[PDB]
Amino acid sequence: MMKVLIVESEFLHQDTWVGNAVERLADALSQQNVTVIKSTSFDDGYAILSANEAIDCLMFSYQMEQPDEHLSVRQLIGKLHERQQNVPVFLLGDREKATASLDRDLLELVDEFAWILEDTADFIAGRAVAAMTRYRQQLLPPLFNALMKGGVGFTKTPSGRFYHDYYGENLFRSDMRTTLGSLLDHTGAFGESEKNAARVFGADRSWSVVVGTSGSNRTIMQACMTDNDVVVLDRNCHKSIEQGLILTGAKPVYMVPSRNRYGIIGPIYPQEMQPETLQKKISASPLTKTKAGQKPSYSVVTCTYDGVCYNAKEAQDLLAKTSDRIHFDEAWYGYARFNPIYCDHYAMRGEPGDGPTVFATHSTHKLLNALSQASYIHVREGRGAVNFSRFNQAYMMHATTSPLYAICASNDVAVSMMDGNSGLSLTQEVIDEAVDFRQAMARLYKEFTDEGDWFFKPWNKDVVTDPQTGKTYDFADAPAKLLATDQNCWVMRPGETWHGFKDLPDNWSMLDPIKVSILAPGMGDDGELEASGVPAALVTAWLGRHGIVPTRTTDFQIMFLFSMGVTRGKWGTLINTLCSFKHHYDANTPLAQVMPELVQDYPDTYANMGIHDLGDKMFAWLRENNPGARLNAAYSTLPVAEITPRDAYNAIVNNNIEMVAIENLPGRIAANSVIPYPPGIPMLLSGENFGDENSPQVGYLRSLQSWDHHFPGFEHETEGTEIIDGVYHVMCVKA
Amino acid sequence: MMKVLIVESEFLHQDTWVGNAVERLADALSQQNVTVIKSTSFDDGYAILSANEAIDCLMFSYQMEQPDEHLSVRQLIGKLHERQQNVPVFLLGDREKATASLDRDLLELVDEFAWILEDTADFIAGRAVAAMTRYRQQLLPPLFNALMKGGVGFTKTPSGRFYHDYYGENLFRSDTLGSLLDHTGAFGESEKNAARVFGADRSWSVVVGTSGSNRTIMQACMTDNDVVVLDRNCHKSIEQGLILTGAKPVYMVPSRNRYGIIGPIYPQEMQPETLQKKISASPLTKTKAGQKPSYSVVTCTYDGVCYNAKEAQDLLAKTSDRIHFDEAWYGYARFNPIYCDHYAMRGEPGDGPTVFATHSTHKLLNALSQASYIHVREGRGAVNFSRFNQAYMMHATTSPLYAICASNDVAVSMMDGNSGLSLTQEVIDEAVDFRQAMARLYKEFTDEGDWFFKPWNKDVVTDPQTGKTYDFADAPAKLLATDQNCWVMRPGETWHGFKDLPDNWSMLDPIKVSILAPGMGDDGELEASGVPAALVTAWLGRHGIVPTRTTDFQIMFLFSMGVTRGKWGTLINTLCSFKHHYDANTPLAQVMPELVQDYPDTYANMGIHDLGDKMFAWLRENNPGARLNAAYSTLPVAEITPRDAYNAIVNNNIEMVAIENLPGRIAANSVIPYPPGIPMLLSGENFGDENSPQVGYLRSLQSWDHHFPGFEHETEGTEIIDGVYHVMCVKA
Amino acid sequence: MMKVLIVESEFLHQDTWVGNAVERLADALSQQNVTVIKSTSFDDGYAILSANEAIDCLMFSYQMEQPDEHLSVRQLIGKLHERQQNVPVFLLGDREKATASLDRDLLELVDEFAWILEDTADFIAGRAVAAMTRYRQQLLPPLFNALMKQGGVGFTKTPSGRFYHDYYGENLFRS
Repeated sequence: MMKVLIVESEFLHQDTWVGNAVERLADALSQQNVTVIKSTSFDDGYAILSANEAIDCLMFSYQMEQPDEHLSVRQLIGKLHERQQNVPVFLLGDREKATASLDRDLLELVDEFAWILEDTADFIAGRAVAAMTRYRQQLLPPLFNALMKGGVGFTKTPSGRFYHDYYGENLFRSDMRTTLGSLLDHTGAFGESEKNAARVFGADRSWSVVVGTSGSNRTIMQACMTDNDVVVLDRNCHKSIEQGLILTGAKPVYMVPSRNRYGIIGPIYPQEMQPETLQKKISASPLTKTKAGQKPSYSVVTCTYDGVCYNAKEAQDLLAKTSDRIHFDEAWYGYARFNPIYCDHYAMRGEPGDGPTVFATHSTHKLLNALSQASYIHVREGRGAVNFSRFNQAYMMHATTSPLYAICASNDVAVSMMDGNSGLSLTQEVIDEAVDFRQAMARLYKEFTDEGDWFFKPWNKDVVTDPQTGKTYDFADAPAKLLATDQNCWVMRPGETWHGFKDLPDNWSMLDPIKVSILAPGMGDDGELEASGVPAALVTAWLGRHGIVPTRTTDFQIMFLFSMGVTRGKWGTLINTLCSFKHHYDANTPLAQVMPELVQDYPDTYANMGIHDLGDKMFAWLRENNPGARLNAAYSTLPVAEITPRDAYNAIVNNNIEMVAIENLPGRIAANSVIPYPPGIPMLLSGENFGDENSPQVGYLRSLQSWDHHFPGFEHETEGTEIIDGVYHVMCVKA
Repeated sequence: MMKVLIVESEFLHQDTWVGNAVERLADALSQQNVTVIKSTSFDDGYAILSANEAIDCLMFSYQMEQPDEHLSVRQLIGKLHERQQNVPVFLLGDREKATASLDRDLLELVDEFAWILEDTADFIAGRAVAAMTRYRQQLLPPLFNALMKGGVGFTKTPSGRFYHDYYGENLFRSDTLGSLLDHTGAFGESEKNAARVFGADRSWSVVVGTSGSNRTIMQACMTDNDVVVLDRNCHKSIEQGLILTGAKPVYMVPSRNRYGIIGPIYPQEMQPETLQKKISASPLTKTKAGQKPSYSVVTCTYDGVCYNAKEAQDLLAKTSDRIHFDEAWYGYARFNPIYCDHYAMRGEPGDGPTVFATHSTHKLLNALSQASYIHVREGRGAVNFSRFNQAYMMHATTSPLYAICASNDVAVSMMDGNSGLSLTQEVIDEAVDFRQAMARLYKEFTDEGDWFFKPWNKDVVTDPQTGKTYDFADAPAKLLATDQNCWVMRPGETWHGFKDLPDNWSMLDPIKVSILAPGMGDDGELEASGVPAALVTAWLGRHGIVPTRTTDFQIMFLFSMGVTRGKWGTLINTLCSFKHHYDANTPLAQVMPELVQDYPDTYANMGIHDLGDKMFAWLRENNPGARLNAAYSTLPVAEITPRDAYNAIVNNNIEMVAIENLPGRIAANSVIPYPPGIPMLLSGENFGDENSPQVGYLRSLQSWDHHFPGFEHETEGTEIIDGVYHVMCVKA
Repeated sequence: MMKVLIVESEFLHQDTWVGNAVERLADALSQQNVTVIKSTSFDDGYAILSANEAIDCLMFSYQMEQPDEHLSVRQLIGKLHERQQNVPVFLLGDREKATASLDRDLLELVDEFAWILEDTADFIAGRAVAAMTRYRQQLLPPLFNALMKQGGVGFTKTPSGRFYHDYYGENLFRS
């Protein structure tokens, strides 16, 4: 049903006959089954649109004398088109004045003229209904629009009827080609949607995927390499990127990213991407030795989970020297293109036209807000390009013959949301909120700090600079519009303490504002632990009881993910919970009260204790066992790659497999990848060797286990590891 | 909100004070926010339950004197528990009579006693509400139940809000409970439960369809060093596994019949000695001869041919320790006794060879698209959890959509217990009514010297109880919908048309209703005149009916659990209206306007009959049915592995070769023409000689396309360039 | 059933569009089966809380310019927490001004921020319902809370017993 917002100007209430004429009109619209929303000020109308009140037509009266009004009109209409881009705007005006004002500027604002003191109400109403109808027909994107033109089996059982009524009949009514087209064939509206997605996301062609970025990654890899090829891999890679290695059987070489003192993974340095460096890696590795000097057929780089953004323009030019195919796993980073703060720090920059072949991979569900399993493969065709016929064989490989339309439709509307003005407005809203939160957290931190007290501080720049004025601000004191706009407020520059990446070159990295990492006290700037501190594991647990589960957690880092799904002002809850923690920490309130579920489980360990007592005991273990250094030891230098991930997986199929305990891991080959959290990237991949008797990888695992035993209920998650009889085991190859 | 059906017995209306007491009760329930459905006869109550009125409690009055009533009660309660299995049944009765009758039989029927002329209405109401609450807690299956205890981002744009409101907030709202990939918590409980229901040792819930399921199984069962035994009639996804694994295939060739319908792989083809011969003969496997194959796959056919899976398994067990049945179109089989012994997961699990069963839950169990199950019976050469989950994760997604997994969970619940039998029986019953109705019409027309469509099924059946013999049309419906032998393909029988098919091997699925247009003689040669199915399929298409399968004379209609009762009448009504226009030869301008507008030169001043004759004439002349058999009777020579062939695509050793230059060339991708709709060539196989039957069959398919525009054959693995058939090939 | 007190600041009546936005919010809450109590002055809101009107959430608008208001806010919220100690307090405010004021003192008063001229009414309503739910779950003391999760029936069988039963109420026996 159709919806009209009428805004009566404040400047014409003086003239009561205008309001009467508007009422006659409002009446005429209601008579044609149109919902009318009356509004009595530009301020009120602005606020209604500032909420998300979806209208199909805006009407407004307009005196056209006061300049305060002229502006208020520009603001209102400007506001409408931020997210309601093509809503028809009717001017309810004076014929003489409007006529005289008529110029290009006015016609960009106003779509249609209705002279309200001089025309039949029913005629204007009719014109509006007509304009609202064209708006509606033009609104929806190709695929979802097509789908607007049977769940019966479920209704025959009670449990099935409950399910049916819960999820709704339309979800099933979206099942089946025939006029609409097929996904796998990429025809009809499915084809139109992809052609459209490519336009919006700045690609030559796009491939709609319904098996997630996992499926997308595997698909790209399938098209770009065989077992005869060498490939250059970001060590910080998705599980699915290893999966491709196993299916393809290609020969890998890894680029090792930097870390910092808080345990946060930083970027791969340019030195590591140099042709000469990669060629040395290739000749050194057992897997690639025999294929030295061969041109690698594929290259992959990951935005980091913690929000580190590469200068993709420079990164691409470095990798282009070595490989003709460069794949950026932009799973957490689909929005990048649609806000200028990320300028140059994503794959699909500007308009396509032609360089190397560049792939970009988005998980639409993650941060673009869409149905789970929704993903896109975006392609810029260049050197070593794979055409449709060839690539579609790789696509079909990892697809399903009957995909769920509801997911594909969610991909189509997600495109529409980033297209045009909506994209900028949505991305800006989330940045704005993340900034407000960061700033609020920084101000609290100074308040406590200044008073000789502790608190959590946000991980971001210490000091920023306004370019237009030259003026310098502490983060807390900065203007919000600066931080939410100026990219240089987030670029990681050399000599800066905050980011903590030793010898990071200039104009390479950048912090993503919406990936708000927060730091508990305990880690000194020098890299060694402070006198006392608050371990994050304890905070994460407290947050957990209050229905808040952070994305990442290191020893001192807690990362909160701001997305487009976040409502305005909700970050206040994060602060409120963080403050209530501090209060209980300072008070050392008994665990019986603050964490009852834990004491009930392990009474022997956490008996007659308080929340501060545990914090101190955890922080004590941290000093003694020194895990941060052990982490770096295990990741600084890669384990020796003895066989290919494929060969290692094939050992599983042939049953050359053995569950090896932690203490007998040295000298053994891992059958599956091993990924400890932290840092949450692979320590070992399939086919790599755990190493010496005094190995750092096995070492880091030992400390992780030691933590688990000392602090029950706070056990580390580790993929590739099965805990048997209270002991860490890993599936290994049989010697 | 809660819902009660009260059935006032017909035998107690005589006693008006009973009805008053029931009214007092109905009132008490309404006062506790309970929807009451009053019913005044066992017949009416039976009919309400015979519909699908979901109730949470049944109450009924009961005189307990007349035996006509005693039965009517058994029928009513029996009906309730068909699909509403655990609904609490309240007896609104007389204390003295009920007491005296009380035995085991009564207590199976009645769950709870309420003496209505002797008890406070509010107390009974309370007891009911309590019983309904306990019923509700027990109702839902593990995962979906757990999910009953945020789409906001979409609301910020108008196009997004429209999408959000259309699909509903709960779909997004579904994004302690456990993880799928870890197989923990309620996800784990659901799978353990699914295994129980479907008769497996363990089950794996899949969210990438049977394509993903098939690829997963194959990943766990073979490497490039292995030999594998493949049903030639296989899913595209089974070839995909071959390419990913790099294993060395050998194919089992199924039979066809005169109508072009794919029949079963004969036992002779599954014999160890036959398979060992195939292995030694093939270029891909020659070097691995005498090696024990690590995997074996057999497909229920699309057209409804069901294997005797017990016998088939025992034959394949001799050769391989892993046997995989692709039961994608066939998940229901287990839950109706008419399919007895003709599916993988027979009886209870306990231990033989390791057997896989693959279901597409969305296809015929009725569920969200992409829903699939891998069912496993662990035996010899079994793959344990740790090992298999690595193969599972290989073809999974890190964030799966809960709505799909939940649909898998409730789909299990629907086949579990009584509901499964009742649902499967409903669809069989409907399919039978349709088949019989179609057979009777055919006799009516035939007898009067006229033509019509006949159903593809047995000509004559036999009642075992009586010995008596019936023509299909004349048979009792109860017999056809129950007795398996009415569907078993036996030797010497004309109807099924599979030359030399052994006894007790195959069986026609009742719900896979194939229908036959006239034109094909029993002898295998074409008749004087006929009606080609392509023309009928088109007419059906215009009336919003798109058949699953279509050969030259076969049109197949798929009866499912989603089908409403009696809807087959529409199929007949449309088929009759076609016949009318065919006999009348009404102009194509009227009956098929879209076609004449598109290709006026070809279909000018023509009628529907005229086209039929022209199509049937082409059929006699070009003789495509024989050309089909030529191309499929003998397999093409396998020059390289599908993996090697796919790798040519990656390395760009690729060339789009036109139909005429195909001889001697290797196919880069599989080539699947419809009909028959199974692979003629797979990746890495050679099109063959200068006078090759495969390239031949393609030429005739192309010839048809050119002669009859708008009726073009669909062929996967083929690109039509400049009006010519091309296929992607390897570069010599 | 849940209960919200909304206090429209006296210092923002001058701006009529604020009151409209509050009305849109009040409407959204009512639609989610929440009893709304509107109040048009800090004095009135203070007086309602000064009585013993049991609410599950306090919302208020706030100009944040006059110091007379800053105090009136402190008094109101201070009053709430005298006996309604953990009731969640929503600030219906301006993003820019609130942000700039944000310190430890404010966060002791205000539990949650809702920017009313810039956010969907239904979202705020939802957040309130959520906050009111956690408040309710946290409210009652251990024993009495547990007790909220033959039954006085025997009494109903005699008239004198039914009278007694209805007088003292079913829950007394139910315990």
